[PDB]
Amino acid sequence: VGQAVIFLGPPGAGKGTQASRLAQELGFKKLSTGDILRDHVARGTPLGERVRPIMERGDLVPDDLILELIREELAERVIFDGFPRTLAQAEALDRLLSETGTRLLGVVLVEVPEEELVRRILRRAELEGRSDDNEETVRRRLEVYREKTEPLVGYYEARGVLKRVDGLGTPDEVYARIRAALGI
Repeated sequence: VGQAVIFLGPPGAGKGTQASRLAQELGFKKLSTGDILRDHVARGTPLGERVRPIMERGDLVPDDLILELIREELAERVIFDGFPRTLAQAEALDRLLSETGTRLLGVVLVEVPEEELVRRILRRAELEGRSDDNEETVRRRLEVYREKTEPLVGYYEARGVLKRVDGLGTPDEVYARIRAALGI
């Protein structure tokens, strides 16, 4: 048996930091498909040498390899943050969880009013000296995020596993809501 949690949320909602905190506190392994592969290629592993050519040609790593890496990495307790990105990946992941006896505790969707997300992003940008974030670009990136994520929200809501959480408040307040939503 195992348990999994998936985190979804727009830039500026701080969902990654909450995933990292839930990971550290309850013993979940936070997976990063990108990190695992980079590590494999770095160390020149047999798997790394096989994927190197795909990466150099500018191709994307096939979903079957990403799901294979996740299977090689599943543990009793796992957190996904930044995956799935597509409906095909969501479907494949559900099959993998089912096959490995891993129960999906919930898909956390951190929700924040758009005006606050924009204020937050523009503030951090001003402070860090970034020049790529202006109101227009930020609102557009948020609209793209909404368009790409909506199919996943529908997929999980239909299965009764979506946990919408209020992301306004201190990190501690949002964290408490996530634990309550998950029941852990």
